[PDB]
Amino acid sequence: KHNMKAFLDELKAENIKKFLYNFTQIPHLAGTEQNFQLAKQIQSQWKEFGLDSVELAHYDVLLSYPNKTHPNYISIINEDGNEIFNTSLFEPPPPGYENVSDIVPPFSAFSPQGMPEGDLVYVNYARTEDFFKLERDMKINCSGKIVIARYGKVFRGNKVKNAQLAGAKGVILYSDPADYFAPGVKSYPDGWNLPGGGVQRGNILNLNGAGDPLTPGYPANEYAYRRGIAEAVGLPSIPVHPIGYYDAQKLLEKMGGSAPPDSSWRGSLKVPYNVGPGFTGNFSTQKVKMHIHSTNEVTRIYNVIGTLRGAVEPDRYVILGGHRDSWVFGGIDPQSGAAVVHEIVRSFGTLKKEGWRPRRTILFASWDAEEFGLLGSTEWAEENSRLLQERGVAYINADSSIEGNYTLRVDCTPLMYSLVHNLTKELKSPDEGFEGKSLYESWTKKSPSPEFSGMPRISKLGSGNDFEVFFQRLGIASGRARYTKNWETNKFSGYPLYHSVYETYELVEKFYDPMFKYHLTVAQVRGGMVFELANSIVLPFDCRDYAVVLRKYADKIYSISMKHPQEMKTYSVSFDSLFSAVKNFTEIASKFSERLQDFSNPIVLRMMNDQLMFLERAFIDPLGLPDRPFYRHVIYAPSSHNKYAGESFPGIYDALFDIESKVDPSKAWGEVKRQIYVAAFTVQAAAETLSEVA
Amino acid sequence: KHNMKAFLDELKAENIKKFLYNFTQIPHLAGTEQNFQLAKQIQSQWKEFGLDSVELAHYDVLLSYPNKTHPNYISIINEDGNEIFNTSLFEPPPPGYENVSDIVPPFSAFSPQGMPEGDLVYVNYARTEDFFKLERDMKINCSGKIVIARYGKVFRGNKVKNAQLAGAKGVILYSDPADYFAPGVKSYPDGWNLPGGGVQRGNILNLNGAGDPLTPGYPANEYAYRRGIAEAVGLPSIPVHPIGYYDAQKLLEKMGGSAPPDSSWRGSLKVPYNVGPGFTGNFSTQKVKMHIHSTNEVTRIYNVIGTLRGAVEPDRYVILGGHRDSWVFGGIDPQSGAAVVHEIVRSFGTLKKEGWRPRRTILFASWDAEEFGLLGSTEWAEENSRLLQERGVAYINADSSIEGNYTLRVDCTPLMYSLVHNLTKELKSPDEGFEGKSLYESWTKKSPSPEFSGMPRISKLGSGNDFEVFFQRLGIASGRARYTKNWETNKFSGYPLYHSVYETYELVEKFYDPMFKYHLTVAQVRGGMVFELANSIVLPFDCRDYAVVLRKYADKIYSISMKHPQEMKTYSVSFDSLFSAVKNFTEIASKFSERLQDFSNPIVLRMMNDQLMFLERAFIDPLGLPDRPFYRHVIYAPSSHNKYAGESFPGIYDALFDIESKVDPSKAWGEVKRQIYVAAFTVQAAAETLSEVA
Ligand SMILES: *[C@@H]1O[C@H](CO)[C@@H](O[C@@H]2O[C@H](CO)[C@@H](O[C@@H]3O[C@H](CO)[C@@H](O)[C@H](O[C@H]4O[C@H](CO)[C@@H](O)[C@H](O)[C@@H]4O)[C@@H]3O)[C@H](O)[C@H]2NC(C)=O)[C@H](O)[C@H]1NC(C)=O
Ligand SMILES: *[C@@H]1O[C@H](CO)[C@@H](O[C@@H]2O[C@H](CO)[C@@H](O[C@@H]3O[C@H](CO)[C@@H](O)[C@H](O[C@H]4O[C@H](CO)[C@@H](O)[C@H](O)[C@@H]4O)[C@@H]3O)[C@H](O)[C@H]2NC(C)=O)[C@H](O)[C@H]1NC(C)=O
Ligand SMILES: O=C(O)CC[C@H](NC(=O)N[C@@H](CCCC(=O)N(CCNC(=O)c1ccc(F)nc1)c1ccccc1)C(=O)O)C(=O)O
Ligand SMILES: O=C(O)CC[C@H](NC(=O)N[C@@H](CCCC(=O)N(CCNC(=O)c1ccc(F)nc1)c1ccccc1)C(=O)O)C(=O)O
Ligand SMILES: *[C@@H]1O[C@H](CO)[C@@H](O[C@@H]2O[C@H](CO)[C@@H](O)[C@H](O)[C@H]2NC(C)=O)[C@H](O)[C@H]1NC(C)=O
Ligand SMILES: *[C@@H]1O[C@H](CO)[C@@H](O[C@@H]2O[C@H](CO)[C@@H](O)[C@H](O)[C@H]2NC(C)=O)[C@H](O)[C@H]1NC(C)=O
Ligand SMILES: *[C@@H]1O[C@H](CO)[C@@H](O[C@@H]2O[C@H](CO)[C@@H](O)[C@H](O)[C@H]2NC(C)=O)[C@H](O)[C@H]1NC(C)=O
Ligand SMILES: *[C@@H]1O[C@H](CO)[C@@H](O[C@@H]2O[C@H](CO)[C@@H](O)[C@H](O)[C@H]2NC(C)=O)[C@H](O)[C@H]1NC(C)=O
Ligand SMILES: *[C@@H]1O[C@H](CO)[C@@H](O)[C@H](O)[C@H]1NC(C)=O
Ligand SMILES: *[C@@H]1O[C@H](CO)[C@@H](O)[C@H](O)[C@H]1NC(C)=O
Ligand SMILES: *[C@@H]1O[C@H](CO)[C@@H](O)[C@H](O)[C@H]1NC(C)=O
Ligand SMILES: *[C@@H]1O[C@H](CO)[C@@H](O)[C@H](O)[C@H]1NC(C)=O
Ligand SMILES: *[C@@H]1O[C@H](CO)[C@@H](O)[C@H](O)[C@H]1NC(C)=O
Ligand SMILES: *[C@@H]1O[C@H](CO)[C@@H](O)[C@H](O)[C@H]1NC(C)=O
Ligand SMILES: *[C@@H]1O[C@H](CO)[C@@H](O)[C@H](O)[C@H]1NC(C)=O
Ligand SMILES: *[C@@H]1O[C@H](CO)[C@@H](O)[C@H](O)[C@H]1NC(C)=O
Ligand SMILES: [Ca+2]
Ligand SMILES: [Ca+2]
Ligand SMILES: [Cl-]
Ligand SMILES: [Cl-]
Ligand SMILES: [Zn+2]
Ligand SMILES: [Zn+2]
Ligand SMILES: [Zn+2]
Ligand SMILES: [Zn+2]
Repeated sequence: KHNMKAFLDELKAENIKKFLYNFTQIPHLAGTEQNFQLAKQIQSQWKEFGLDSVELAHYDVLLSYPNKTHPNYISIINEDGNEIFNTSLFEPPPPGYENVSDIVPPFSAFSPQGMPEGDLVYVNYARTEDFFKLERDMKINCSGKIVIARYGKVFRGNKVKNAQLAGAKGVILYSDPADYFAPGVKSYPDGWNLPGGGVQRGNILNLNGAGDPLTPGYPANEYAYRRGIAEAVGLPSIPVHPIGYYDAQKLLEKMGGSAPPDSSWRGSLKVPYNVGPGFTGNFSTQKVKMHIHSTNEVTRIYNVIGTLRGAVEPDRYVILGGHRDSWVFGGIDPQSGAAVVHEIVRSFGTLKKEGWRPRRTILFASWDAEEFGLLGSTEWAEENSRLLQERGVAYINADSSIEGNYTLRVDCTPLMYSLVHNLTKELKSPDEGFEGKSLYESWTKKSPSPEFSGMPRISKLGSGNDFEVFFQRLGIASGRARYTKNWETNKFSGYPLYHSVYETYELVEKFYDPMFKYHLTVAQVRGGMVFELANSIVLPFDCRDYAVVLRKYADKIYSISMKHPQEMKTYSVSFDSLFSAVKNFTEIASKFSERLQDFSNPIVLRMMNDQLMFLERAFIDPLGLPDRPFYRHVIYAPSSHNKYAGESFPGIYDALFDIESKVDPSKAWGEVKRQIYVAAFTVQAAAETLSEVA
Repeated sequence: KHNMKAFLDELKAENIKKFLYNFTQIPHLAGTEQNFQLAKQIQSQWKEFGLDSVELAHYDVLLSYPNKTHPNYISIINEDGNEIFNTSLFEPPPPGYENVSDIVPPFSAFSPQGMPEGDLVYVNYARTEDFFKLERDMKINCSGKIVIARYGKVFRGNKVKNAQLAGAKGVILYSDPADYFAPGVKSYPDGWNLPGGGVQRGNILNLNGAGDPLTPGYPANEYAYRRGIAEAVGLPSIPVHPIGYYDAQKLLEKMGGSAPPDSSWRGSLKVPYNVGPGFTGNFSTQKVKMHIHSTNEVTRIYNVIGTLRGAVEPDRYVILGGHRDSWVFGGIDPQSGAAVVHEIVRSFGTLKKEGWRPRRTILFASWDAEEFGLLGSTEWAEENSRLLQERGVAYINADSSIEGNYTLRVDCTPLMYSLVHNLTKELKSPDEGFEGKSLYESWTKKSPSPEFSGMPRISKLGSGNDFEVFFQRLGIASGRARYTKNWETNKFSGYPLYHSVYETYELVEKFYDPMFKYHLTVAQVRGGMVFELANSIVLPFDCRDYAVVLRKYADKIYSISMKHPQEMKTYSVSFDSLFSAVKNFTEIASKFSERLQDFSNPIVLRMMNDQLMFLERAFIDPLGLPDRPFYRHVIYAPSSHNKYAGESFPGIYDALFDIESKVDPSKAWGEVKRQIYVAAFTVQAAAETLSEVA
């Protein structure tokens, strides 16, 4: 038989291992010749595996690279101008790789050039609330200063935006062991911990969904008109560089001024963690100086697009996508994910050679330049927007398969909650102590839902990965899944060797998943979801699950507003219309489910599958959110304070944020009310797409 | 049998006459109690006629009305301040109506209040080129002056915008007999000509598709948040009033200054048509003074929405819509159209009571507040945007059925050219001398195509009527049709009694269409188009017809650019990518037609009908045109100089318009190139929706 169980049984742990090894021997940086060569390999093997067509789609986008003969580094300089201390030029390469070329040294992609000189201020994680504490409560002014911040808690792009608006003239980012160094485990190569010479690469853009900085709205094709650099989207205006904790100890050990305001400002190093500004008396005339010479340039990138045509609904698309570009070797991020995609293509191809086809079309993607701002996914979606919005059923992401070995992590649209629950009940747990039990049972036990007994935790989608254009711009139902670490004990700053040279095949095989059983479990979840979405006669979305979280989100935003009872009376601020819309959605969705359970008629079937497909689409507002035109979904956007986190009713949340500080309360509460109107209308319009059509 | 011929044969001239008489006995001004009463009548009769459901949809929108106890008028004042001349307070009412109440006096809807005083300048039709001639060639400065302009050639809203930007402090509009008074025909009530006391009402907004000035983007429902007046869309900033040619002769007869620059500036009255500024020497200290006291206020309006459910594709919508509100009696505009809609509903209802249903759903609409800015259609479409864009097949408009008695006028999307040609070949000509001939033959003979021998003229859609939100905002295929006057001899300023008290039932029955045979022909065209669109198994759109006009539009915009050969060399301005896209569209559309002619399979059928439905939709750009976010179609927009006229490749046209006057040629030619990029990309993306889907 050709059913889901045939599909699932053909996947093998041993194939995923082989592919991960094949993908991680050399660096595959976006825009380099070796990442083009890997794209041509993937295209050739996806055709051999059986897909009906496989093509490269290329784009010419803005990337960023260091200057090979003019290295980036930081100094302490004395009164006379001698550089008495210099940060490293490279990470000590790991055992066996000490002769590999083309390892890009640590840098912050898209930093402007400069050589600023001045006094240090320590700003903790550089969050919005950390700058409020500095300027409002401690009275410390960052204008004209170089800020040093530890990585962790929020996207590094938001840290840089926050430092810029406080008037900083440069930023220094470092990894503190309190966040990235765990209890009793050794540094690479003896364990999975971060060494004092290790450094986290990463871009520092604020794109808010735009894609290529030079071509917002349109694909970066051969005849594209480009903005000049000064009008480009999302570039930072001050120099930025990342360092390891050996180098950071040298820069912090001399800091004077105010004490840390409390113990949540202290890391793990043997230093006071004083806030500054400047150094203590003996070294009060010393200074910090940055040297940054990176350049921005328009470089070609390549997506691989494979197609497996549907037998019945060839004009309905189910997409499995993940990126292929890496900062260095990509042992976890992304090749642990791309190796799983490779095995999933191979199994669907096995079925196809025996004569099977799915009901709906499945599209497979190897994205480029994800690490430089989701550029490959976003340019392809800009090019194909009209097809994706009238034909796109769902998008399943496939970056890193593991960031731990404790239990499953799922973030998705409410429309897939029921699909995920049913599929994980039919899968075996790979966890020790759950031999012979379901993945549902082990996940539910190790990661309980906050709200409901006997259910597992499923989070909201945030951003910082390739689903952003499909979900928050186009309104296609999306999901992602991987193995992760324990929720208690989790500091939410990532795995220690994230975006480092130490992130290798050996990291994975020795310390994360020696048997490749977690990789295999994640391949069954991602591939099982794609199989049901593309083969089930009725789309596997449950509209009632949207109705439950919308009531939760409305209670939450109402409670934020109720902290200001006098202003709600003065300006006549009512949430009545939002709760009314949510009630109507609950009722109409309940009636829709009853009709979906009663009906031999394919037209009623296409009609009702189309109501299910366009329900996510219904939450899109073509005018976008305020000042963020490419974030169009009214229920979900990336937090304005942290691109990695999801925010619910983001229009209303942002109109309410820090409202008590605004100068014209009347105008600020007018905008709250406008955002309440937009959200009520949009929820009611979404509900009406599920009424009888005529 | 229940086929198109049964439908067409059930329509009767005598029914249309009766309904026109019923709709034109009293005024039906938007927002008044009598227009609400007519809406309740229409709803009740559409249910009796057989429709499955009929509902009122109401909205609270900004309208404008004069002050009953504080009349608008204009004066000539002397040195001492005595008003030596006063314009009329009302039009002399016609025979038999001299006791009807609630006739709104002449006014310009949405004029601000004021009483400005100053010297007159005559500006011809107040077009863009007339202000260029005044300021650039004649050196006459309109700053601080009251301008007087004749109606005709362009939408009165564009005239007011042009006067404002020249610095005028008020505007006076009048009807000149050279435009609105024809050869050897008598004034009402003895003929169809305009009397010297007649005046044209009309709004003077510049909405650019927004709808209700207070709620751009969202419906004006019960909980809507409203902008304050100062942030409202499209309101004029100087007082404006309309007058008849007796009053205009008094204001022009004393004008001094420069002579008219040529005979195209002279009308028909016995005056010099001097441009000013001010009066000749004897009366040089006299002045003109306006008195305007109209008020803007939020008023409820009511659309009637009738539904006839489809038997096979109930989730596909074919819409027949036209307005019901009138300035006074609405003898032509709009009730000559609404009476035709009434008879079309009655005939479809006859078939339905004998057991028939159309294949697709048909929606019938009686719009409100069209005369105040397309407000009823636009608010309903804003409310129902998600349903209309995923389910809307086509929209057929139904305002005035006659503006003449010479031949047919059709303006529509290229996708309906073939449908119109085939339907008119099956219809009888009502023209004298074409007894026993087809409507196609008489139309083709009296109104030949400019391009192709043996074909009739079909124009581009412009704007100034209720199709604007469906076509240029949402991208639903649209069309309109009516009887009109002879193309040569046509001055393009409208029928003489347009928006006047003299526009009555008697006007129509005595001078336009005594037998109601032109009304009947127009009902067969509008109703035949709706019948084919809603019942034909394959949608009746031909994509190849889009491919032919796109090449024509590309040749046209290229020729405008080639007037500047040195600048095209300096800035490397190429149209190669646009011609490449148009070539690709021609080829892909040709292959699509071949597939459409070969295929018992309903899924292939739904798939291919969906490619035909979404092809118009494919020309929509979600970011809109520059500064006009609600004009989203990249091929067609209303002219920026004349809302009534259509412009092709409007992004490029406007970047090129008057480019030789721009201060920074480099920036101006950069924007031309950007607009070439957007148009090529959009044409190619549209073509790709017609490729095989997988
Ligand atoms: C959720 O669904 C329900 C449908 O079950 C929907 O109910 C609607 O609520 C509005 C109230 O905002 C109703 O509007 C009324 O319509 C009548 C005519 O049918 C009008 O006469 C009413 O106007 C008068 O009263 C107002 C209120 O005091 C005055 O301000 C106004 O000036 C008038 O004097 C009023 O407009 C509507 O009829 C119901 N529809 C029903 C019951 O079918 C509700 O709106 C939905 N929620 C959302 C957020 O959409
Ligand atoms: C209309 O349809 C045709 C399809 O039949 C489509 O043709 C495409 O044109 C572009 C040219 O803009 C081709 O792009 C090339 O792709 C190859 C790889 O396949 C590249 O190597 C080429 O790049 C090199 O050469 C460039 C030109 O000098 C250099 O600037 C560049 O730096 C490289 O050195 C080039 O990008 C594309 O392959 C064809 N596709 C085909 C034939 O399948 C055409 O674009 C369509 N028109 C529009 C407006 O879309
Ligand atoms: O340009 C961009 O938008 C992103 C490009 C690139 N993307 C990327 O590296 N993404 C990784 C890592 C995303 C960050 C992350 O996984 N964590 C791990 C913790 N997980 C969560 O915070 C988390 C967030 C939302 C959610 F619903 N569940 C868990 C994290 C958080 C804060 C700081 C540092 C790392 C991924 O999605 O796997 C980058 O972030 O530099
Ligand atoms: O607010 C709005 O947008 C419009 C509200 C109202 N709409 C209205 O009255 N529309 C009428 C009249 C439209 C104007 C018109 O028909 N002509 C008659 C000449 N016809 C054309 O110009 C024409 C335009 C385009 C085309 F493709 N074919 C003929 C005209 C033109 C210029 C000045 C005065 C009148 C209609 O569409 O039947 C108004 O214009 O005040
Ligand atoms: C990764 O696997 C690929 C595919 O097996 C290897 O590429 C093949 O290499 C052999 C020997 O050089 C050639 O005969 C084929 O032409 C290649 N196939 C392709 C490109 O599809 C590749 O060498 C492996 N890489 C590593 C680092 O082991
Ligand atoms: C997940 O599984 C449940 C339980 O099997 C499915 O719910 C059942 O669906 C059948 C078929 O329509 C109904 O007759 C039952 O009454 C349902 N049981 C319930 C709601 O308790 C559910 O549909 C599945 N979810 C999917 C496929 O998305
Ligand atoms: C226009 O036609 C309508 C419908 O025939 C007339 O309205 C009806 O009037 C009669 C007599 O007053 C009543 O019995 C009905 O209740 C009305 N029907 C409705 C409102 O649907 C109306 O009087 C006619 N108007 C004119 C001006 O002749
Ligand atoms: C208008 O009428 C023409 C002529 O009847 C239609 O074109 C024919 O359509 C049939 C059925 O598909 C073809 O087999 C013929 O070859 C066509 N003749 C041609 C193209 O010369 C045309 O389709 C009609 N237009 C519509 C329905 O929109
Ligand atoms: C790299 O640095 C050198 C200076 O040592 C400079 O001349 C060269 O142009 C730089 N490369 C760039 C900017 O690409
Ligand atoms: C740091 O580098 C600079 C430039 O190469 C050099 O002049 C200086 O001596 C170095 N300082 C130390 C302490 O090594
Ligand atoms: C911070 O310092 C600079 C002056 O060097 C000044 O422009 C800014 O206003 C200061 N802000 C304060 C003191 O709040
Ligand atoms: C893998 O599993 C073991 C078993 O608990 C755990 O102690 C170890 O830390 C895990 N490895 C990683 C990288 O978390
Ligand atoms: C109409 O005019 C009178 C003045 O004669 C004024 O008092 C009244 O308020 C006006 N009505 C309005 C502005 O609605
Ligand atoms: C015009 O009207 C005003 C105000 O009613 C009046 O004072 C004046 O006499 C009138 N002028 C003439 C010439 O009738
Ligand atoms: C028109 O007149 C006014 C002065 O009253 C002036 O502001 C404007 O610049 C003038 N324009 C000219 C003379 O071009
Ligand atoms: C109606 O038709 C006659 C016949 O040519 C024509 O002379 C007359 O002017 C027409 N009426 C109107 C209003 O155009
Ligand atoms: Ca782009
Ligand atoms: Ca509105
Ligand atoms: Cl992922
Ligand atoms: Cl019309
Ligand atoms: Zn990644
Ligand atoms: Zn990454
Ligand atoms: Zn009208
Ligand atoms: Zn009108």
